[PDB]
Amino acid sequence: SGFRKMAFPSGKVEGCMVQVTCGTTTLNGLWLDDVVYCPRHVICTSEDMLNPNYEDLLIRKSNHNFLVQAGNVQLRVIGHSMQNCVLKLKVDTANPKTPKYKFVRIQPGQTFSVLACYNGSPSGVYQCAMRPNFTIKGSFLNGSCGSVGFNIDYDCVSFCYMHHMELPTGVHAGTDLEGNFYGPFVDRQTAQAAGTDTTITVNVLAWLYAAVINGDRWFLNRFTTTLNDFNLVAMKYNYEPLTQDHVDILGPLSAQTGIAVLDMCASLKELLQNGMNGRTILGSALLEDEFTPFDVVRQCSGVT
Amino acid sequence: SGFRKMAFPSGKVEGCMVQVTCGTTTLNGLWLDDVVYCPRHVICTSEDMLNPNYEDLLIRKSNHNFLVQAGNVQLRVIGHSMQNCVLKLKVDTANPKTPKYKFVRIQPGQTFSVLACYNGSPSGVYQCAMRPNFTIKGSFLNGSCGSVGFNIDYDCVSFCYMHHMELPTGVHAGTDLEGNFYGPFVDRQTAQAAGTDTTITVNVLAWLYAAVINGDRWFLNRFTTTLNDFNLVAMKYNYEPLTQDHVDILGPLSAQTGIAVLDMCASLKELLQNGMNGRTILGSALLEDEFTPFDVVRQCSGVT
Ligand SMILES: NC(=O)[C@H]1CCC[C@H]1c1ccsc1
Ligand SMILES: NC(=O)[C@H]1CCC[C@H]1c1ccsc1
Repeated sequence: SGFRKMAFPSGKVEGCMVQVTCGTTTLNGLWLDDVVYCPRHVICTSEDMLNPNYEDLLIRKSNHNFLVQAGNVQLRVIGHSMQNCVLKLKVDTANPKTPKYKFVRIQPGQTFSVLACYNGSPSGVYQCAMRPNFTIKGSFLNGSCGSVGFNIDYDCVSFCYMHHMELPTGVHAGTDLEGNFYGPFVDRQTAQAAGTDTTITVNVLAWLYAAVINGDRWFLNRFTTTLNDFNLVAMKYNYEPLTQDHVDILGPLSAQTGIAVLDMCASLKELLQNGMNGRTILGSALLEDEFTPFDVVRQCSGVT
Repeated sequence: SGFRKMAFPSGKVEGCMVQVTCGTTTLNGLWLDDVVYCPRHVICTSEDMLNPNYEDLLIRKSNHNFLVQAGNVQLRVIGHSMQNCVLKLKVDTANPKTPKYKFVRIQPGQTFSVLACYNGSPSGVYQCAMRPNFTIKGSFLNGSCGSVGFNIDYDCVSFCYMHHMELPTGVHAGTDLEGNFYGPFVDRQTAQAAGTDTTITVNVLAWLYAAVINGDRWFLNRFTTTLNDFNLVAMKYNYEPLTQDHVDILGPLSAQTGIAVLDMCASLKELLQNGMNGRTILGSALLEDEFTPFDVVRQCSGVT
């Protein structure tokens, strides 16, 4: 029992973190097989960052300009290429700690673990969600760029995020491991406002199922609703619209608890309309939206 | 920027987790050097757990009754002893993945990382605090016993917690790695009520400093208070009394922010007396007490 914001064990990703230095800029890279993946802004001075021409900046860079250190042993760079917003540095040695891995572009609402890193060294691990405005609410200081988000399925690490940038509003923007930004963000020091940070309704509902399973039931009411009626309420409160897809995904939590998805929607409707009246749910005084239905099943069943 | 409930990288502890089986009971052990540490209730049937005589149960057990598996390779047990509430199983092989490590008994209010495990396999990692009533608010299913709490100082893992028991109130009790329970808890299936779960005042104040550093300042007021005056308010709200020791520990956050500890105490006093009036601090609608002053400094400075 008990419900915790839980990250994946970070060991498999720890073994892939390296330091990448180009001139005076140091940040983190990800070493998988004989390739080190890092943000392309490694080649920039913070002066460059106001309006960088990455193609032009990269012409000036040779393999020997990319200093790659794994612990206290230097990797030899035999090749470099820009793919979108990442650099791929070919090294002469395959990372012996390379786990089974995939590159995946996640959808907004999807959760993952961040191994925050500085100078290629892990500092800590936390669970995130891709916000519907394609930002993440992270914890990243100068030097954290190239820190990666990931999921683990048994022994396979699915990398989904590489950290690139803090918006002037202190939220975080980054790419997949093909170097494509989530959302409309560019690797430039410029006016970039995030859109509306909507609540991930299916995640809140999953979290309400998790609460019921853990004995926090005070918020269960006598009411039901319809997808259309719920969705009017959700519009009002900047909640993501709930689809039949979301209802189907919540099926196993529905079955386990014996609470129909639409009944739980009516509980959420009352919580939105009435607030928690100074009460808590799984030790939160607001509605948590960074557990997926899959996250609730996994934590509540104990998958390793 | 941004502030996250952050766990230590779990890699170093992942390499120590093994499965221990005695008859029909399986749980987790911790393999350091040539010793596997596990909860002594590994020798119990859930029938035994109502009133176990561990000394008597252990007479019936030989080294070959303790099945210890690290991945898919069996460890040979050459010795067993009971120390307090843990078993120490001497194996013929030193864990090659043994990190630098210490056993430490933490004080209530101290934070640590839990690597939740099932059948010796890591499922996830989260940050905890030892509550002032010597319970932890964990996430532990059947099979999670022997999962361990730890801190890391650069390369040294300080193990502080081994998981033993869920109270009927769904909070968690356990031992240090010498097998001494935190608080008055015993490894028996019996009436055990936790005392008052007081709020860790010095941690809440550290978290308010973290909020100020991250731009969440709405709660800073024009008032100050005294230790004695604050402590009357803290008594009323089941907050731990604030000592000069706590004030000294908060010194560096005080210096960084230029907000005197007693001024911040007056901000906390108003928040206790007035509540947050539907507002949030670092994305929380209540006062977070599971960051230590050390945690705030580390996260806010980026220690690896
Ligand atoms: N907004 C930021 O993170 C800037 C401060 C440090 C990195 C730099 C940047 C800008 C666009 S990509 C990286
Ligand atoms: N309260 C509990 O956790 C019981 C259920 C499973 C383990 C068993 C126990 C009791 C005292 S120590 C371990």
